[PDB]
Amino acid sequence: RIIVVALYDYEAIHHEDLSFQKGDQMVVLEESGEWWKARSLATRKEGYIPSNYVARVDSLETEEWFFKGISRKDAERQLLAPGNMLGSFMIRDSETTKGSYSLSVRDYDPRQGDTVKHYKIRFYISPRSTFSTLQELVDHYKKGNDGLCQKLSVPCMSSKPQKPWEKDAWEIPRESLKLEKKLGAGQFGEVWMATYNKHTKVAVKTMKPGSMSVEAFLAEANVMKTLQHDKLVKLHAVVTKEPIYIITEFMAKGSLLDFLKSDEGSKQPLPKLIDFSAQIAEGMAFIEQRNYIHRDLRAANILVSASLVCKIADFGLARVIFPIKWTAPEAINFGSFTIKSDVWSFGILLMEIVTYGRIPYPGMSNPEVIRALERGYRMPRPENCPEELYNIMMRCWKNRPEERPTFEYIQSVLDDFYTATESQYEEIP
Ligand SMILES: Nc1ncnc2c1c(-c1ccc(Oc3ccccc3)cc1)cn2C1CCCC1
Ligand SMILES: [Ca+2]
Ligand SMILES: [Cl-]
Repeated sequence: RIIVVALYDYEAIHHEDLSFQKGDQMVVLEESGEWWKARSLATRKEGYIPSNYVARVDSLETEEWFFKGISRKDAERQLLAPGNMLGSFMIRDSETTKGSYSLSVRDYDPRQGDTVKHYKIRFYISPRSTFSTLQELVDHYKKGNDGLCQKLSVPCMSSKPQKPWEKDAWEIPRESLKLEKKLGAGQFGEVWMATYNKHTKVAVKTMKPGSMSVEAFLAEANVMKTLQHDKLVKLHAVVTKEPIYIITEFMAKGSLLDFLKSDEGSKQPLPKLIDFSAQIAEGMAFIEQRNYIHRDLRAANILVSASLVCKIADFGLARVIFPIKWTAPEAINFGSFTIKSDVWSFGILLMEIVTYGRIPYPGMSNPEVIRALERGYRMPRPENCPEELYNIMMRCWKNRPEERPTFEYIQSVLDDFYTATESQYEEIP
């Protein structure tokens, strides 16, 4: 008899899903993936619930201060999100010491500003203070800082998870959609803000009938679908009849390119710009890990969420279909696209980010650029760009692909650009 508990409020919007409130307990009847069958103890109704909107009762995930599967760097982004304060904290699974936990606390450093420190847990952080529940631990450091950089305020502001997409609805009939606003148009099709079945806001990329084979595309989209990561735009659905529509999560702030050239983007200081590029390299290290290739990495193909999360779009799309200024020389001269020619692209994108969306090689024609690279010319370091950031770009732009670093390596550098390794975690007497 498995009882679970609602972590958030949820309105049913389908045929057989249940409505419930934060606090409602439910009897799990079946665990079918993203949707589970359950019985609400509040309504006595049997139906479907999003499996990620609940956890087992008295389990750690029930706890406001607890965050499952969150990385040191993402923990750090969540505690620096609006609505937090000094002392804002959380406890999460540790990445390095697997099966163990860590505490992350919001701080103000004299030199650095608002930061987030991290401590390990073994339960104790320190010998002079042992506890038997993490809840025990938490209240102690809420009651004055027995060592820490700050005393524990209130738990981290939590996001509400995305609704899982309707069950068995990878292929949808065109009729389920209303394409309400054209967001972008181009050579290959359009992008629209849309609504699915009157309940869900989505984006749709409408593809113009092309090369093409629908059966060859649909085979690629199945692959695209399996590439699931916080830093890739999520594919929800596809309309299989020409013209093909691709349905994805909507991204409130549109493209990174358009966002950087906006007023809100102009206010973004360098460390945030870097954070962006680190988010992207994370997404790219994933793609690299899956032995996939992007083939069109640039700011136009990064999307931005309302809460400034950067997401990779159009991955592997180009295989199925003139940005030579983002294109590695071996991709231009021989059509040899690899994860390494993506690295090259990432370099240009990095320069794009730091110059708030400015066009690469400003005032240079595509041919002018190609000849320039042949002489070994590269874009010069802009004003606001730190030397070490510029060095990463130069490494991305090695003539030899194999001398270009990995995204895994790039991610690890970008991620900790302002933190010395020894300073990633804290020491406590
Ligand atoms: N999902 C989106 N949300 C908001 N704006 C979007 C998108 C998307 C989007 C939607 C679907 C899509 O389709 C794929 C996603 C991943 C992999 C392959 C195709 C790609 C981009 C584009 N834009 C454009 C509009 C003009 C500038 C930015
Ligand atoms: Ca420096
Ligand atoms: Cl019951």
